[PDB]
Amino acid sequence: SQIRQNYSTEVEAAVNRLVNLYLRASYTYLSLGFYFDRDDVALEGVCHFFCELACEKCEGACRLLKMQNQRGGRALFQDLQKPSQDEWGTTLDAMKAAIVLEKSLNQALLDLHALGSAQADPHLCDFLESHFLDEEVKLIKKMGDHLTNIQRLVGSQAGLGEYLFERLTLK
Amino acid sequence: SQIRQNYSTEVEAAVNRLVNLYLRASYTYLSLGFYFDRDDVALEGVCHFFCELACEKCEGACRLLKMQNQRGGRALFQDLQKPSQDEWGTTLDAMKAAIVLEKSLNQALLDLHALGSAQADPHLCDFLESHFLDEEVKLIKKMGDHLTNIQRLVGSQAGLGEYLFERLTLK
Amino acid sequence: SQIRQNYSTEVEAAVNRLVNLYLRASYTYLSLGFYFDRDDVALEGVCHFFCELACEKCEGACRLLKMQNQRGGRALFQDLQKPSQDEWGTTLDAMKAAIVLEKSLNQALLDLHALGSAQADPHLCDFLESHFLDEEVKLIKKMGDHLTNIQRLVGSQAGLGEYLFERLTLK
Amino acid sequence: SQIRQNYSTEVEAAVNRLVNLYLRASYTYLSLGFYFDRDDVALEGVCHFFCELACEKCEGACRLLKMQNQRGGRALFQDLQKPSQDEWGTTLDAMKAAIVLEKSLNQALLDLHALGSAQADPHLCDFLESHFLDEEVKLIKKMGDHLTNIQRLVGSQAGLGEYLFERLTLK
Ligand SMILES: [Au+]
Ligand SMILES: [Au+]
Ligand SMILES: [Au+]
Ligand SMILES: [Au+]
Ligand SMILES: [Au+]
Ligand SMILES: [Au+]
Ligand SMILES: [Au+]
Ligand SMILES: [Au+]
Ligand SMILES: [Au+]
Ligand SMILES: [Au+]
Ligand SMILES: [Au+]
Ligand SMILES: [Au+]
Ligand SMILES: [Au+]
Ligand SMILES: [Au+]
Ligand SMILES: [Au+]
Ligand SMILES: [Au+]
Ligand SMILES: [Au+]
Ligand SMILES: [Au+]
Ligand SMILES: [Au+]
Ligand SMILES: [Au+]
Ligand SMILES: [Au+]
Ligand SMILES: [Au+]
Ligand SMILES: [Au+]
Ligand SMILES: [Au+]
Ligand SMILES: [Au+]
Ligand SMILES: [Au+]
Ligand SMILES: [Au+]
Ligand SMILES: [Au+]
Ligand SMILES: [Au+]
Ligand SMILES: [Au+]
Ligand SMILES: [Au+]
Ligand SMILES: [Au+]
Ligand SMILES: [Au+]
Ligand SMILES: [Au+]
Ligand SMILES: [Au+]
Ligand SMILES: [Au+]
Ligand SMILES: [Au+]
Ligand SMILES: [Au+]
Ligand SMILES: [Au+]
Ligand SMILES: [Au+]
Ligand SMILES: [Au+]
Ligand SMILES: [Au+]
Ligand SMILES: [Au+]
Ligand SMILES: [Au+]
Ligand SMILES: [Au+]
Ligand SMILES: [Au+]
Ligand SMILES: [Au+]
Ligand SMILES: [Au+]
Ligand SMILES: [Cl-]
Ligand SMILES: [Cl-]
Ligand SMILES: [Cl-]
Ligand SMILES: [Cl-]
Ligand code: NA
Ligand code: NA
Ligand code: NA
Ligand code: NA
Repeated sequence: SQIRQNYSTEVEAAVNRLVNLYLRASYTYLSLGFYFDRDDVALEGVCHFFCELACEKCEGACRLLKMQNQRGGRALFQDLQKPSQDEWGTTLDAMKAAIVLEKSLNQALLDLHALGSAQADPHLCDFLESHFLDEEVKLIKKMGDHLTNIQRLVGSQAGLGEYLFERLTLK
Repeated sequence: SQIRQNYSTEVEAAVNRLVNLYLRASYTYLSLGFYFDRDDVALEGVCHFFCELACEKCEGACRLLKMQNQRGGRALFQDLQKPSQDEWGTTLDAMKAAIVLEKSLNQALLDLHALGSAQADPHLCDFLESHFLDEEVKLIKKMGDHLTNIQRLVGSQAGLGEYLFERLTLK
Repeated sequence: SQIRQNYSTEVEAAVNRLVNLYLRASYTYLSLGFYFDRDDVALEGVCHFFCELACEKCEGACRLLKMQNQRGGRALFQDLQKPSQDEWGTTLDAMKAAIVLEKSLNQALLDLHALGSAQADPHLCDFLESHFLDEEVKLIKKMGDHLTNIQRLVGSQAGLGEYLFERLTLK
Repeated sequence: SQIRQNYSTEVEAAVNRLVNLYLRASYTYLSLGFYFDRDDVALEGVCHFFCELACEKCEGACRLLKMQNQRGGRALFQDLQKPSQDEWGTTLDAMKAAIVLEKSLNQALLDLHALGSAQADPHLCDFLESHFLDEEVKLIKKMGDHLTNIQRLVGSQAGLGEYLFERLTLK
């Protein structure tokens, strides 16, 4: 490569894996969003929340690909694994699955920082800081806030709570 | 002092103590507001209500300091005691703590009027009338209204009531 | 905590201490600002400079608290120590006290970076970079510039110099 | 009188005396303002400051007269004594004379509150609160601030200080 400078093969491979995780997360959120659009589930605000996350994870993948090319790395695409469930249960079940997924992305980001730090690659570290580390923390906080409100609303009338959360928080 | 006129040392000291109470109230409301921002509490409207009160109590302290200087008194700052709790329980527990705090400020204001009246200091009495006595009564009425609505919403489904109050009153 | 990830108890405690330092700095600047509003000191531009810094340090504390909650840490408030003086002397004395205070905050920020680096916490390091390290350097440079101009203006006519600095720099 | 109610002859007389003090203060400020317009004094900002105060004291007299008529009292005008000096010395001498005059008005206002309180006349007390007590405190604070700045500027070059104060504060 004519442009590549201070860009380890280890970072290049890790960036390709992270693209694959972001795209699988996008696909998962696509599945979650259509599940909540089913006529027998019918929680529009839950569909909107997950379809917006599908878009944000795709954007994360696009950003990582653009950065791979800017550094002289080579994008390599793998199979995208189907999402872990076909049916996602309650809003609560789905928001718990989403926070597990987000913590796994966050761990992949922290693991890529550790690799970039070991490889002395400050451009990579700046890239993760600028577009990923804070966005992921902000999203996990919001999902935690959602899980607390959903859990509060379960009590004894679970249908009522699920309706009210969708109507008054996911508006 | 070249400007001081009809301004008792007793009033001067009482004004400094009242600044300390308003600043401690501001600090308490800061603590209450961040408690309701915790991911395991997550009541945004409750956070907004208390952070707005932190701002209003700071404004009260600033007004008292400005008046101290206008009369030729000397501002003296003491330690600000940490708030009375680290964790504030339910919205109900927190609004009860806030109305106790407000009644204690109101009593300090009435005590300062009594001192100003005994010292024949009509400028002080006009100052309290203009910026404090009515604002405190209006705030305590609002907190009473809130406590009545929260209490009505407890019934048997406490989580549901706490969510609905935050969503539909503290909007 | 449902959200906490890669957030050391050591960082959590250090963040709470830093909130306490920012709030004590805010309180110090409140004291400095009202001292310069005294009828026997009467330097309006000096009052405005310090009251603006009281606001900026409070903002620093609020930002640190918001970040504590975003990471799943728990805000813990301590007593706020009264400022180090009741009377602050000349503009020069006050700007020297302010630069000592600012260097002590800056050292606390650098100490928190060192802890975050030792704990491999890149989100913390990004947070300090984004809202604190450059703001503190920019402020200390401005205070140095002020101290140089004040020192130049002392010569033999100290009252004249103090008036002119307040009128023509702190405008 | 068809309208008079709860309006003591003692208050009525005190209001007429206070009109006479406000008008004499207006006349004094007229004298001060023209002195600073003399070609051999020539401090335009000092002239503007005192002529504005002549206008404000006249407004005070007009307000007291309007209130006398609203209560069914009878305005009685006396001779207006010429001002205490023909020549007013330095800006410092003049601002010292102005703060003495203002403290004497303020004492007359406090004395009228004491009389109104003894006569159980809450309308009078509200009138003084609304238009006089705070305005007088705010003015005496400003004059104190001015005296501090003038005193700072004397040092060894009194002409230079007097010029700079007029140019940069009384702008
Ligand atoms: Au959807
Ligand atoms: Au949707
Ligand atoms: Au969709
Ligand atoms: Au996409
Ligand atoms: Au996309
Ligand atoms: Au994409
Ligand atoms: Au794309
Ligand atoms: Au890194
Ligand atoms: Au790095
Ligand atoms: Au969520
Ligand atoms: Au959610
Ligand atoms: Au949401
Ligand atoms: Au808040
Ligand atoms: Au809030
Ligand atoms: Au807040
Ligand atoms: Au404040
Ligand atoms: Au404030
Ligand atoms: Au304040
Ligand atoms: Au303030
Ligand atoms: Au009173
Ligand atoms: Au009074
Ligand atoms: Au309330
Ligand atoms: Au409330
Ligand atoms: Au409310
Ligand atoms: Au100030
Ligand atoms: Au100021
Ligand atoms: Au201020
Ligand atoms: Au603040
Ligand atoms: Au603030
Ligand atoms: Au703050
Ligand atoms: Au704040
Ligand atoms: Au760091
Ligand atoms: Au770090
Ligand atoms: Au400075
Ligand atoms: Au400065
Ligand atoms: Au400046
Ligand atoms: Au004039
Ligand atoms: Au004039
Ligand atoms: Au004039
Ligand atoms: Au007039
Ligand atoms: Au007039
Ligand atoms: Au008049
Ligand atoms: Au008139
Ligand atoms: Au009165
Ligand atoms: Au009265
Ligand atoms: Au003045
Ligand atoms: Au003056
Ligand atoms: Au002035
Ligand atoms: Cl599979
Ligand atoms: Cl304590
Ligand atoms: Cl101490
Ligand atoms: Cl005479
Ligand atoms: Na290199
Ligand atoms: Na008096
Ligand atoms: Na971790
Ligand atoms: Na009567």
